[PDB]
Amino acid sequence: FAAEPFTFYGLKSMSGAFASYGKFADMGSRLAVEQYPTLLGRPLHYKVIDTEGNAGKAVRRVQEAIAQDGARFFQGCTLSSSALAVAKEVGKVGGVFMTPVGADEITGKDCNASTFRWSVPTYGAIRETMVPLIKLLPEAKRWYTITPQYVFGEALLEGAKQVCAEHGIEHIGNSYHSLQEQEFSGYLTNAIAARPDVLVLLNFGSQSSNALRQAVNFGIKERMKVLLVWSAGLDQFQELGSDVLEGVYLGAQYWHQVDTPLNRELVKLTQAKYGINPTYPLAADYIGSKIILDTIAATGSFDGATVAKAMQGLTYQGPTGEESIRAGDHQVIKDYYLLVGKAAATMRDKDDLAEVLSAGRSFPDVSATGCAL
Ligand SMILES: [Cl-]
Repeated sequence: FAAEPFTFYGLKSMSGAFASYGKFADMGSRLAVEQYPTLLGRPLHYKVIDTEGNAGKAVRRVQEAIAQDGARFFQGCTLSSSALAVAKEVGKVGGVFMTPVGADEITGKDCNASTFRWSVPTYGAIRETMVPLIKLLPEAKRWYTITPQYVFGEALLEGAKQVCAEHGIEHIGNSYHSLQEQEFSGYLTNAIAARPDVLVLLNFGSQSSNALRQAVNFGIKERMKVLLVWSAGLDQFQELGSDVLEGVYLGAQYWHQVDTPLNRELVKLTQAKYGINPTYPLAADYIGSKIILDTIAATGSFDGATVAKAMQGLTYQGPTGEESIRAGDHQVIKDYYLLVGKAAATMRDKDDLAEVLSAGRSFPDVSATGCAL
């Protein structure tokens, strides 16, 4: 007679508009779980929960797993809305939830004892792109933003304005657009009229790809520099290709070419299991899942509250290098990157699409986050 299985739950947007993200995030968790055929002597099972990229669906599926199967350990979500909602449910039963989403609140006003987050949020993304770019481009004084009229976009814009004030450059204007907007010609001509030195795209996902592609086809790169603050890294770069990307400045959470102990391992793993290089969604869920399983293994405990406490202040090898979970706000302290798209001729392989120009840690003091644990 075998031991009772223990189940780890991946919350992934397997269907709907974010199916591609979910596919690779799921691949990431699966790689982590496969490294533990058993965990503390018990067979380790993985169960995917489809959030459908919808907060309501995420909550109901998590609630069912908690009630019916005694679920406690979760990793994933694509959307901040889903993660905020899920965080409350996991928090109520004293489980553990690690997420890659980017809303600042996850580790701020809405933090809880059960919830941890790997990605750098808007505060750091803005600072690790714009600040090093200002250093690279001392004569770039006039900065124009294009922003989705939505909470994540406004947070980025809020940050871009703080940086402009702090560093003596000029925010010369802004164009808002809806999350559904497919047409950017009008906002691009607004930018042209403003005569910027840098066009800053504060949109994200499919929309930023469409915006950037229109900007480039419009002739923008011949007139001014372009920065996409919040890019999806490799998988987005592959879709756009070097003709679009060449010379464009890009912010990202992860880059497969960075030489670190865990990244070397991860690249070998994805090459041997899927025949590809790791992308951001894959890497974020790989590490988020590995931290949880490693800490269960280290503590000898399946108790959520015990594992969560052990994760506070934990230092470990991660995809960006040596990373630590800050105890006070449950934020992973790690690099965010500024890259620039490469010219086709400088590429060594199909994935050699961008060059890292800067990497660094920008995080607020815990006392400024609103997180009170
Ligand atoms: Cl989601």
